Amino acid sequence: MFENITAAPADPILGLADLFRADERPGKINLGIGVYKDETGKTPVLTSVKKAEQYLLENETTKNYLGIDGIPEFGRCTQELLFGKGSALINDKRARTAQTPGGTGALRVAADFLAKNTSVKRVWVSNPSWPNHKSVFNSAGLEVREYAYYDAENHTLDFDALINSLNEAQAGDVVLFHGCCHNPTGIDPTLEQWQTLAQLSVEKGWLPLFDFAYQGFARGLEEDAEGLRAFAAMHKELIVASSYSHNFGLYNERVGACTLVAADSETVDRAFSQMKAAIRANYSNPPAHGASVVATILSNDALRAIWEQELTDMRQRIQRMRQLFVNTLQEKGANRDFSFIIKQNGMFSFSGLTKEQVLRLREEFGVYAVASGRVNVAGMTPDNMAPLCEAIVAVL
Amino acid sequence: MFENITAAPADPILGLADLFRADERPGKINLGIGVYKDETGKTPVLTSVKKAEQYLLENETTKNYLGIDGIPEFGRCTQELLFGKGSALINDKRARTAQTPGGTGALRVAADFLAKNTSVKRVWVSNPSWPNHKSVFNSAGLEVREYAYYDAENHTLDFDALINSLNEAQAGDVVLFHGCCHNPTGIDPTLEQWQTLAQLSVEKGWLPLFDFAYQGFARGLEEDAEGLRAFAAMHKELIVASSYSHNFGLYNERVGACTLVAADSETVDRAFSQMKAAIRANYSNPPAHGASVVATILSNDALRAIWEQELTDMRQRIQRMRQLFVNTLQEKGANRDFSFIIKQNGMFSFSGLTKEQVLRLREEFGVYAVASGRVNVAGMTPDNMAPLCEAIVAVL
Ligand SMILES: Cc1ncc(COP(=O)(O)O)c(CN)c1O
Ligand SMILES: Cc1ncc(COP(=O)(O)O)c(CN)c1O
Ligand SMILES: O=C(O)CCC(=O)C(=O)O
Ligand SMILES: O=C(O)CCC(=O)C(=O)O
Repeated sequence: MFENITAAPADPILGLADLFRADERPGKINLGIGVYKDETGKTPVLTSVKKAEQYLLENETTKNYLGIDGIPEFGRCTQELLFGKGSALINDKRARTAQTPGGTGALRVAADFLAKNTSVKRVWVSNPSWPNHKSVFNSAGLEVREYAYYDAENHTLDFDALINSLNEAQAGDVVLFHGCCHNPTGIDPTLEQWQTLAQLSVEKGWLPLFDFAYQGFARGLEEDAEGLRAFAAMHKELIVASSYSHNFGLYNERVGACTLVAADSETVDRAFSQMKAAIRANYSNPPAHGASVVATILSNDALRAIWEQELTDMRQRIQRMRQLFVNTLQEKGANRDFSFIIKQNGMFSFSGLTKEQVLRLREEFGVYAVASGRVNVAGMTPDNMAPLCEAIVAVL
Repeated sequence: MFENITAAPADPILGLADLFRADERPGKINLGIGVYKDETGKTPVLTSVKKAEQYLLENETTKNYLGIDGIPEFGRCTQELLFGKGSALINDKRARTAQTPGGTGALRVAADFLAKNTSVKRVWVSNPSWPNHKSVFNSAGLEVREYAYYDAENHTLDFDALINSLNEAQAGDVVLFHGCCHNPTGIDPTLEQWQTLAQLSVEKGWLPLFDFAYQGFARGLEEDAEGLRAFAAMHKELIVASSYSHNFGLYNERVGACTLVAADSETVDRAFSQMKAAIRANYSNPPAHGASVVATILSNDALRAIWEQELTDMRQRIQRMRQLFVNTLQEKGANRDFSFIIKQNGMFSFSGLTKEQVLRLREEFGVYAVASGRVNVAGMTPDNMAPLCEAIVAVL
């Protein structure tokens, strides 16, 4: 049966890792990683996470199954984190959260729910987006279309081409919005633009799906949800899929959630049971550890405190490196204005380099970036900053 | 879009739980659970698990992502656990394991890989079987067909009708075999019968898919795999989906594996990359905690030692209760021979009770069973043994 199964293409993001590890050159740099990396070059376990993991070690009495929607205050706490604490959505009981294996697992869970319980046939995702988006939606048997977004010339969001491609895009189509720290461009709508997209979204009849994977990495935990919150103000129905893998350093524990808001209570409950049904045939019920650690930190004011500073330090380290990258570049001879690097959010940026410049940097130097020119600013440390910039300058 | 979404039916297994919790009667009993329960009535955390969870608390330096296939020695260790240590399958490098979110996550992962990379259109499952089987295969777009298995008259495996229904069942159809502790009947093929099914399996051209959820709960960790191992002797290709949820008491950490054995190395590698691709669009990579605990136990001869005794105790507790349930029944005045309860394995048995006897038990008494008459023997304690049997005897 398996005789004539063909190989499957290497993942754009994942496969570069092997190439790196395995190239075993000297002062080599990996900017193709999708993970935060501190000044030393490692991805530690947040102190507050470690603290919550001792608390659970001492206090857990059973490892019995969670419900299909997981841990209730994990639920609550992400609802308030997304929609703010006094949200009508929460008071009116219009949203329901299911604990999922990561943000990817929430995307997929949203995908089978829509694919089997609704008339959606198509999901619009930006050009560019995170590659694994086309795949979770195609594996559910949904057509993924692309709207415009980024300007390769001006290094920006060109809103005009974005809104124009989102014309027609028929009523009852799913439009996917990255809520902040757009992977890969790091370019995000302004609060005027989000408001426009919200207004246009109810006029046109689209179903928005926020992919929220980096809350807290742009300008702060509440400011990063203004977007989601402008849309939630004007819609009846909405779907949010978030991941605690970046802001909690909880990557391999698979933590995320798929929130459903519906027009009213009765409906979010009718619709969430069919969401439960999808989970029940996908992985049955969610992994407890990481979401226990996430709910213990967010509910204890001391641990939440520490965590917020840990998030804050991660956010400012990345802001430090965006600044120092355009400066160290300007200094070493950079031929081009790279100041757009500072306008952008979260960990990633399109450096504005050619597929052939990117291979120049891998083959001749140690610099490893994704062939799209995406560089992860988290991998730059004040230590590798000068060699790296010298390599980028040598290929410009 | 969600306005006119319909309710989704209550799960056969899960929905009874609520009915119980919420009935708030006195000395009520719940045998409709699907989790082990010790003498006191609770589902503890195995000591060896807890020991391994401290070890990781101290030693984990990062929570960075796992590969898509998860932890290598988690992989290796389940390969030797399934196929024994000197297996040719292992030595020839014909098997590949991917760490999944539970046994259900391995079933579903098998289902999408087969559905999208193969010619399978159909998976044969026993009558009866675990209800969530029809659904993980149906959610991947596969036809599930049922073969015969159990004799309601004689409380056994009638092999003749099982083999006759598995006739025709076209070449390249997937057949699902429960490796031991057949849920719900507890009836399992003898090693002469497994050898028959193995022989007939290569004559006919079926693709066997073993669901292995309870290894070690029948007669012992290797004896429970002779079956799988007789089929693995004679096949080129085979798929095993196993779960560490019952034998490690690691239910809510989602621990399980999807092993793929192909005719040779190169094909298991070609095929496994498409299995990796299946995962990569489902939940992206697996939850580290529970399978770190299972790799650390199984690799440390001291902790593995303790763990094996803990499994042995759970096994003998269940064997104790099967004996004492038919005894206490004979003594309390049981009108019927229930000796067959002792022939069966692992936590479940069909008590041989009517839907209307099972509702007498719930409505009148505190006894809660699944409407199929499935009772979970782990839910019986020497303490509730007499009131329970008194109720069963009252409805006989
Ligand atoms: C835009 C986007 N959406 C979802 C995810 C998934 O997150 P997770 O690893 O938590 O599944 C990522 C992470 N890579 C992402 O970048
Ligand atoms: C036959 C069978 N297969 C799979 C499973 C599921 O295992 P898990 O809970 O690890 O998904 C069970 C028990 N739930 C089962 O009885
Ligand atoms: O490594 C992973 O599993 C996903 C990370 C990623 O694709 C990214 O952040 O770009
Ligand atoms: O997967 C679960 O949560 C329950 C499994 C079960 O009820 C059973 O095996 O009978």
